[PDB]
Amino acid sequence: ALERELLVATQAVRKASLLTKRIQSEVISHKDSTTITKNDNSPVTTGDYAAQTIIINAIKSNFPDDKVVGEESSSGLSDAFVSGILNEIKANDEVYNKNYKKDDFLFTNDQFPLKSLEDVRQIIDFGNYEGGRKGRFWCLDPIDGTKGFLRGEQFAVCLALIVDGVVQLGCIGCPNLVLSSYGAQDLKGHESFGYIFRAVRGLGAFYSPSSDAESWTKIHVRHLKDTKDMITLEGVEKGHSSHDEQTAIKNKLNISKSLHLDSQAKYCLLALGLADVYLRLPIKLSYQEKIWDHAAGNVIVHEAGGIHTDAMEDVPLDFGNGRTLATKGVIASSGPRELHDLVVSTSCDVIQSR
Ligand SMILES: Nc1ncnc2c1ncn2[C@@H]1O[C@H](COP(=O)(O)O)[C@@H](OP(=O)(O)O)[C@H]1O
Ligand SMILES: [Ca+2]
Ligand SMILES: [Mg+2]
Repeated sequence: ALERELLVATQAVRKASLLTKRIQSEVISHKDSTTITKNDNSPVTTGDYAAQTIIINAIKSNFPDDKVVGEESSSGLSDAFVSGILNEIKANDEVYNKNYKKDDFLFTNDQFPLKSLEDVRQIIDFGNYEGGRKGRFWCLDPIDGTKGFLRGEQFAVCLALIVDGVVQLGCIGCPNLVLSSYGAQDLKGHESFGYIFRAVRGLGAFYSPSSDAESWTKIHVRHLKDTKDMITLEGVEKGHSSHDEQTAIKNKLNISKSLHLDSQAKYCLLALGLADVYLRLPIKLSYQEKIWDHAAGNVIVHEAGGIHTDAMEDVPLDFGNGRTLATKGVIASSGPRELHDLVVSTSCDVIQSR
């Protein structure tokens, strides 16, 4: 099961990973024309939109009826802005097809040719599904960690398939990820556009350099015995999680090592066995996490042998509630259960002591 879906997800993420790697420096340099502010003041760039367009167009060319929950919308974009999205797509195609073309795989077809400004708008807006409890849908964050992208640091291209509220398939491109930065080994070909991580429920978790994406290496969480030796994974942006409460947890558990980076690349490092505990405590309890921020990681961490819950109740995440998660915060770990429950119960106690 899901063999065709896995191929499509992988190639879609692969092409978008090249585009976003290549753009990163020009967006930052031209970040007066390439960057828009959304209704919540968060940034969105030509890259986010271009990645969403490539990925949804590939999904639709292969699965015409499929539903997609994608973060971005084309509403209000000018023709000038949309022509820039199209240009970046076609510029990337010219590099990608010389070098990385996959035989017998289509990114576009007769019904979804991706030729005009109007095609771009239509494809972006196929991401307007609201999710829910029954049936099959794709879940897409075209650039997870846009603030990291803009900082020239880490970001991820994230695609998942949800069926009956459960994540069945996940694929995360980490285009700027260099494992030696974390003291670990890099694989042949990693330098051009990073790594892809993927998993299908029941079938294990794997990775490959993005430029390869043909030879897959199986991954698994590690198992350290004492928390004193462990490493946390946390975000960089102080407004996205409660860093001081995370520090309280670390101190209580005698953890003295942490890696800060943007995006679901954090789940990939956990699944690879390079750290032990992902912490994302909520600053404001009114916030509802978006499914696209966690869905691909959920199945990858599970298939790598880890555990994924909220930050307070210690319950599984429920991906059948619409666009958002109803629980508060997120914690993932290598397990075992006893370790995971120690962490989440500490998190609960810290939050309740406010
Ligand atoms: N107040 C908040 N609490 C939790 N997450 C937030 C937040 N405000 C924005 N975010 C989200 O944080 C997601 C993952 O964060 P991080 O990279 O820090 O781990 C982001 O990727 P986007 O670039 O898609 O927004 C973003 O949706
Ligand atoms: Ca995003
Ligand atoms: Mg995000």
